[PDB]
Amino acid sequence: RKRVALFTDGACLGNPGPGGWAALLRFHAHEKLLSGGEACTTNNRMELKAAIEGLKALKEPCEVDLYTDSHYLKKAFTEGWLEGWRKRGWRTAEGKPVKNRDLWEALLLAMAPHRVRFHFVKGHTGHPENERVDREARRQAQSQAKT
Repeated sequence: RKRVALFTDGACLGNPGPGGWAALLRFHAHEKLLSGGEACTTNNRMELKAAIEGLKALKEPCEVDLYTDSHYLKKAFTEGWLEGWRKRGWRTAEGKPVKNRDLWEALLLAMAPHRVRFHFVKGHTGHPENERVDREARRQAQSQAKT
């Protein structure tokens, strides 16, 4: 292992809109921050695409501390929600195919090698490392196509 420190944030500017994410991998002694942005999307996908790319970029099964201000991620993981989607081939109990299921499995695949404890600290309750992500998420979202 070796305790990593995954800070995450995603920003979006419409519903849908252009958004960008960011993942910060606070290593033993050095950071590595990944940031992308899609043109038309949503907060939830941008907050989620953020958590997965963080994980993705770790070929070394480590203990992970993940962190997110995600309204949506905290929902899905704490309220029995996700365990259910899993079970039904990604289907709602009403009988429909859960929204954002491409990102949902994605994530699951990502966690795979590692042992991630999540940390739902409502945005900035976290460390200054919060600042970096936050800004780079915003930044990403602001430098796209407005289409």
